[PDB]
Amino acid sequence: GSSGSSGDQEVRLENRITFQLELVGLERVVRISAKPTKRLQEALQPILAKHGLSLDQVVLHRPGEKQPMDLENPVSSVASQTLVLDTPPDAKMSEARSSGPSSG
Repeated sequence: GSSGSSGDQEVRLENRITFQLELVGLERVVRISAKPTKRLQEALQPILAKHGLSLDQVVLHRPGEKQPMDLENPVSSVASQTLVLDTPPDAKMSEARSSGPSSG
């Protein structure tokens, strides 16, 4: 047992930033590295094109939000906490394969 946690600080940093992504659909935390200046869409561009995804396919939005975050924003603003990825309800061309059906 025994658990804990630590805090973080926010100071100016002119260098490539990185962040984690929540694979809701999947089950694992991924990391994304890219320049801060760049946007969330331009930084994911080489990620979506490298993941067979798209900017109009995936959806970025922190854990416990109301609306999907704007990629237009610089990753420099998404380099602290872990984000969440809401993949589309359909994917064929992609790495790995682990999904199940559902009903109600």
